[PDB]
Amino acid sequence: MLFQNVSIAGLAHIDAPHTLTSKEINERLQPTYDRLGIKTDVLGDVAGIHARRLWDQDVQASDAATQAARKALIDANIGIEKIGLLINTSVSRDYLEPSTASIVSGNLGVSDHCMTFDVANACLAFINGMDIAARMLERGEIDYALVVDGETANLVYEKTLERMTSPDVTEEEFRNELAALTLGCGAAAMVMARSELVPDAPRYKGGVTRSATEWNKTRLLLIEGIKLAQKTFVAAKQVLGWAVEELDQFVIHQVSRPHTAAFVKSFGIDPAKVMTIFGEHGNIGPASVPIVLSKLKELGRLKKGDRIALLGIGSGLNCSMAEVVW
Amino acid sequence: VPRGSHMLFQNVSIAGLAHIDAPHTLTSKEINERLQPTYDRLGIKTDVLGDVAGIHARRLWDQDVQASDAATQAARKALIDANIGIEKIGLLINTSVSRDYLEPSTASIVSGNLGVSDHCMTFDVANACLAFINGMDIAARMLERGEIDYALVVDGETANLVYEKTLERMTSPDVTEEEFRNELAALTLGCGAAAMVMARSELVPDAPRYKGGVTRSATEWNKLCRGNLDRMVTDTRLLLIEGIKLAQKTFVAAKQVLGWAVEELDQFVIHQVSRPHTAAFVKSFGIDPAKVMTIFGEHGNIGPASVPIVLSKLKELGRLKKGDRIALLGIGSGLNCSMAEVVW
Repeated sequence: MLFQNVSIAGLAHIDAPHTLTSKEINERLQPTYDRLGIKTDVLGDVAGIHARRLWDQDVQASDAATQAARKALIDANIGIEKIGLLINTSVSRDYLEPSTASIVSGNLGVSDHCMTFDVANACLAFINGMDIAARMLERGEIDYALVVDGETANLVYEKTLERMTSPDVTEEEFRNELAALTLGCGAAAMVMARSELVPDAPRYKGGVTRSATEWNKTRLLLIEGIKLAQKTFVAAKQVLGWAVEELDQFVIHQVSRPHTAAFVKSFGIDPAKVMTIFGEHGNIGPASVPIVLSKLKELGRLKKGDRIALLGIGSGLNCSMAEVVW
Repeated sequence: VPRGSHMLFQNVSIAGLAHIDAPHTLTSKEINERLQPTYDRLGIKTDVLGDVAGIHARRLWDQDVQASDAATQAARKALIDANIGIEKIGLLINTSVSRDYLEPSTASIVSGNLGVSDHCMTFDVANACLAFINGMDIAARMLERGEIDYALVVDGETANLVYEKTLERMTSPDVTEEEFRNELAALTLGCGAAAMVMARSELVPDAPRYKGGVTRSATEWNKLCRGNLDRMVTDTRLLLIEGIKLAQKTFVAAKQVLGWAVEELDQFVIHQVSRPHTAAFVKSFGIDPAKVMTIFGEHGNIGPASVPIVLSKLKELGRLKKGDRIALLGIGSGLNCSMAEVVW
């Protein structure tokens, strides 16, 4: 039942150019801190986010996704004319209509045969996009697919910071405004291909999903997320043949340091097998997983035969887990 | 001579289908009364809604109805039509242009409302007016492989906000001719919802079969129609011209892979942008207008829900017979054109 002929031909990520440190955020919030007596560095000391990146002004999700896509095409050594499917998986989107994917595709110059659309599913959508493309590849509908994802948070910082520093601002809800201050900009793209076209490329096996949509209505997210992941890992054991000790890397979405630690603790996972970029980049939504995988690749951390788990707990709640064999 | 499948879907069926008509009628007559001072200032003497676009009314929800609410209503009805419980659903895809939130997915909200099981996979697909077909295709690939038994594809569209804000903008004493023309097509949209239960054919032997189909694109035209929650700007002239061109390419592909010849199809379920756009389309391809049901005159353009709403209305009217070959066709902002077949 697992995918037999689906590979990863190319992968890339883009780090956004402007740094906004939590120290800087705090300095701006200090007056509002002194009111309401906050006296605690939630971002730096609790969430463990010390910085995030922002794009230049007027960079759209499509722009960021396009930048990542160009780099992933180079990584795959293929021209855009080969791409038969382009899926955009980002939370950030240019418009409701048309798809952000169509705009990225127009920027790249895809052929008139190229099928495009957006998939949206909180921080899990890139994994969903990979599965969707894998099924088309497997059936022989296309030879190469792009899965792209650009996230923008400039506007959310501008508005939230502006809001939080107003004289009328009250606390109880304000504490929830801090959550948006864990988001970061970044982009990633992956070229997937039929395996007979790219021997020796990493193989995508597919995965499993379990949901708890009864919770679609942060402290709560943590516990219920781990409960859900436990269900999903049980499923993974059966369809993927997973055993924690047998996996070489866990590439996981990152909400915060506490959430990641609780996860590692719960599954008895070796923390050395869990790369994290949240400290410097914050939460890049559904782009997080492929950005981390790309960083692992560029750092030479991945060796032929490594078993790599891709996973996340997303708003929904949903939990998806998938395997790549490098 | 042994031949392949052309990669069309095998053993994928439509177990159930439903639509919801939104409750409140807004007539083009009332809209024109509101716009009359602006028409007069701009020298507009023709009824550009009723006579040119060909829309006489559209339906709206209440202000507090979200896309997920409308989608949920359609889904409950589709389950009844398929005579199955929500526990049988292994995939739920939401395909609407309208969206509750950036996150989580509208699909997750509908799923929570319906009470899907913990095995249910859910996500949104967005692709302007073609997304319902994309969702059917995505579900079909899983059903054909036997990964799931049943899937829901759901779509609720809410145009209340775009009507409210567009009418305000278009009645400004200062609105320009250019912006009035830019936003006019928003007054051809309508509210409504649809849902479809798809299934492995072995579970529903007598149900209609879904074959899938073909897509062609012209993404250099991605700027032609841009829409958000409260505004849609549309180059109607170029949509028509470039749309027809794209559809001609797609029809060539349809002939190749679906073996289509227009006279051999029994029904064409065509997404509608406007009466003249549809007339040009039908004329361009020599389609028999009697094989084209339209609801645009009284419901307007319901985006990606349009095709399944019209299919549901056809089923309910008793217009569809066993063996009927039904073409599902649309040109969506992108630009994209998709053509697919259902055998009743």
